[PDB]
Amino acid sequence: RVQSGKIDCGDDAGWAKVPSDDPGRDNTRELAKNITFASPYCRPPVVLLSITQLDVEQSQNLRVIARLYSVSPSGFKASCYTWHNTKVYSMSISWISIE
Amino acid sequence: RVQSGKIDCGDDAGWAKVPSDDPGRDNTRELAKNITFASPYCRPPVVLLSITQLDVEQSQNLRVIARLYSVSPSGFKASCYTWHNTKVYSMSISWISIE
Amino acid sequence: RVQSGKIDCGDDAGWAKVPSDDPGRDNTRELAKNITFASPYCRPPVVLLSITQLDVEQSQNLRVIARLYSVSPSGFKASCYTWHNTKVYSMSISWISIE
Amino acid sequence: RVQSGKIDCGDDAGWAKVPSDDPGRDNTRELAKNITFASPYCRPPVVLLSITQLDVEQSQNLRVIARLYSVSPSGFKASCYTWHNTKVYSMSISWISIE
Amino acid sequence: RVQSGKIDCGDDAGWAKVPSDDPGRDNTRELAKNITFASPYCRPPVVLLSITQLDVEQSQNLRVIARLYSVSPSGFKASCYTWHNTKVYSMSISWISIE
Amino acid sequence: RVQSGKIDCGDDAGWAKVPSDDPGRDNTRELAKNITFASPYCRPPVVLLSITQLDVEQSQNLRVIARLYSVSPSGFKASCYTWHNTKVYSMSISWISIE
Ligand SMILES: CC(=O)N[C@@H]1[C@@H](O)[C@@H](O)[C@@H](CO)O[C@@H]1O
Ligand SMILES: CC(=O)N[C@@H]1[C@@H](O)[C@@H](O)[C@@H](CO)O[C@@H]1O
Ligand SMILES: CC(=O)N[C@@H]1[C@@H](O)[C@@H](O)[C@@H](CO)O[C@@H]1O
Ligand SMILES: CC(=O)N[C@@H]1[C@@H](O)[C@@H](O)[C@@H](CO)O[C@@H]1O
Ligand SMILES: CC(=O)N[C@@H]1[C@@H](O)[C@@H](O)[C@@H](CO)O[C@@H]1O
Ligand SMILES: CC(=O)N[C@@H]1[C@@H](O)[C@@H](O)[C@@H](CO)O[C@@H]1O
Ligand SMILES: *[C@@H]1O[C@H](CO)[C@@H](O)[C@H](O)[C@H]1NC(C)=O
Ligand SMILES: *[C@@H]1O[C@H](CO)[C@@H](O)[C@H](O)[C@H]1NC(C)=O
Ligand SMILES: *[C@@H]1O[C@H](CO)[C@@H](O)[C@H](O)[C@H]1NC(C)=O
Ligand SMILES: *[C@@H]1O[C@H](CO)[C@@H](O)[C@H](O)[C@H]1NC(C)=O
Ligand SMILES: *[C@@H]1O[C@H](CO)[C@@H](O)[C@H](O)[C@H]1NC(C)=O
Ligand SMILES: *[C@@H]1O[C@H](CO)[C@@H](O)[C@H](O)[C@H]1NC(C)=O
Ligand SMILES: [Zn+2]
Ligand SMILES: [Zn+2]
Ligand SMILES: [Zn+2]
Ligand SMILES: [Zn+2]
Ligand SMILES: [Zn+2]
Ligand SMILES: [Zn+2]
Repeated sequence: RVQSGKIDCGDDAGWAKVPSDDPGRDNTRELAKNITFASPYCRPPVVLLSITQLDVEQSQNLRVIARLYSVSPSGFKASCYTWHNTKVYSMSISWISIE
Repeated sequence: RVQSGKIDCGDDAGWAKVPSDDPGRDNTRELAKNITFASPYCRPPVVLLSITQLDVEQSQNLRVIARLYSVSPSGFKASCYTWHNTKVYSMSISWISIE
Repeated sequence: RVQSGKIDCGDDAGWAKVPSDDPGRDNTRELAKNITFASPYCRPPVVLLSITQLDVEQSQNLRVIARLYSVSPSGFKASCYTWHNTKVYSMSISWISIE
Repeated sequence: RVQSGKIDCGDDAGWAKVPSDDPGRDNTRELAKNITFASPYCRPPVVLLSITQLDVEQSQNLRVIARLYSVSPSGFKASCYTWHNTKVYSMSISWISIE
Repeated sequence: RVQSGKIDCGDDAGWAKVPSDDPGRDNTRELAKNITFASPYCRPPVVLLSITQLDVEQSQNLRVIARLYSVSPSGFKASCYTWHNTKVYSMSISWISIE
Repeated sequence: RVQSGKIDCGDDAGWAKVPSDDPGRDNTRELAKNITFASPYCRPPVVLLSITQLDVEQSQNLRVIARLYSVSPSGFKASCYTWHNTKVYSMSISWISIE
């Protein structure tokens, strides 16, 4: 069984600063969301993320990650992530889960 | 059952102007395609879109959406979508459908 | 049955020049990877690729393709691909395979 | 998708005489039932029948068939079947359908 | 997901007398077994029973039922059942469960 | 994936005597068939057998087994089996295989 949805991260003025896990990256920032499946699994499904909306400032490099932090039978944690001097005006992630 | 394919939207000189559904966005433009499954379903499958080709002008912001408008047992409507002064030289969407 | 993973292509200083399959594109370059499933299929699965990390130079156009070259019951060939004067500092592809 | 149920044919005093399709068999008799799935398929499912109740007269040979006549996406035709001088006091068929 | 196994009820000298649920039947007797799946489901699977071994006394009528009492995500209750003056020397039930 | 079919064992005058695997049973006889799937699996499917035709002599006890000897990705070995002084005029086994 298969479910899908979309996460809208919005403008990065709304994202949280987080510690960087890469010493070559600073000003690491993200919008993390815990998603609850509209039907829990008995064991974690496979999840794939896709970036289906981007609005990014041209005067600075494009730096984006769609992160999948963890997955459980009832949902998952994912984030829109950026760093350094990138400005993201909007980013959305589509996802699918397959049992 | 699982199907996949790719939609090539090409250069936005070929896209249609459409009414904007967001008053903060103007010059909204898209390449819409109705895809017919190579095997109809009995009820709509789950569809996920992925942007697997982008060629975008660096002097203006990157603004892209891969839209899924609707899905039926025999196919779906999807578009490459941009707005304002972005120039897209090519954009392609890969898709998968899962019954 | 469903498998997934991620391919990290890294900085394009590490990519290979390849012959261009499009006369309108030069300096065609890619990082190709042959992935071996953590469980072989009896006939090729359906595979979808998603670009889940991009770090690209703003002073030149964004030009990226996530290519799926071929798929077999035991794995597939995919690449991160760019051309002309684009500079990619990092690119990663997430994939899912469904029997 | 998987469905199941049971057909109770009861005492053969209630069965219909039918033409014999085997010249070595006479007094061919059956209880035929058309079953409608509690959820139609798009193409015929695979159906298996199992005889899960028998009450048969010991003074004559045991002669029973559980017949599957035909199967469609929305149901199937099955019968309890006997012949010659057998007496069946009750017979029930359990079935399963798998898409 | 699909599991199967077999229940051997043996000689009815080993079966339990049970109250009859049919006033037309007396001396109702059965061998009931609670089966635990070799892998629990999240919600009850569909189960089908099949009588795959019978050794029955010819001087009395053949009277047998393979009963499915109940089914849960982790197993099911089934019995070999007879009544009146039938003698069963052995009876075995094969089963399959499909999620 | 799901396949089914039927094995017709016919009159036991055609069955082979086999060594008995039970010292309490003599004159052990069977009709063994190796079935080849109309589509090989990559690993053995689950198989269930059902006795869907019986014609047995009333003057001797009913003694029948539907045996599943072994199963492989491309087929299985099954038999109609009887013993002692039982006479089987016809026996047929229906089967289903589920990947
Ligand atoms: C300190 C920091 O975040 N540095 C970043 C580096 O991580 C990389 O993204 C580069 C190319 O875009 O831009 C900056 O140098
Ligand atoms: C009117 C219009 O389309 N305005 C756009 C806005 O929607 C947003 O995309 C922004 C950042 O890229 O660029 C412009 O201001
Ligand atoms: C020769 C070559 O690669 N030319 C490229 C062309 O293929 C297209 O990518 C364009 C817009 O970004 O940029 C350059 O003109
Ligand atoms: C004419 C007729 O039905 N004949 C039947 C034959 O078909 C077979 O069932 C046999 C053994 O039970 O009993 C009778 O001879
Ligand atoms: C009281 C009782 O169990 N009566 C049984 C009846 O239920 C039915 O099985 C019949 C034919 O075999 O044999 C007997 O009459
Ligand atoms: C030696 C032999 O096969 N003996 C059989 C025994 O196995 C059992 O089937 C019994 C009741 O039907 O009938 C005979 O005694
Ligand atoms: C969100 O749920 C995930 C489980 O997938 C857990 O790892 C994470 O820490 C949770 N955080 C919050 C604040 O809900
Ligand atoms: C395309 O098909 C979709 C159904 O998925 C429908 O909603 C849409 O309006 C159709 N448009 C055209 C012109 O085919
Ligand atoms: C990688 O494996 C693929 C099969 O999917 C094959 O087409 C390709 O040429 C192989 N190349 C290398 C050097 O392994
Ligand atoms: C019952 O439905 C079946 C289709 O599976 C058809 O073949 C059969 O003749 C029907 N008969 C009656 C009277 O409904
Ligand atoms: C066996 O388990 C079933 C559940 O499927 C329950 O209904 C039944 O009463 C149990 N009985 C015993 C004694 O275990
Ligand atoms: C039939 O094939 C089975 C494999 O399922 C094997 O065990 C058996 O011995 C074979 N016998 C014959 C003579 O084909
Ligand atoms: Zn800097
Ligand atoms: Zn502007
Ligand atoms: Zn140039
Ligand atoms: Zn006769
Ligand atoms: Zn009596
Ligand atoms: Zn004897």
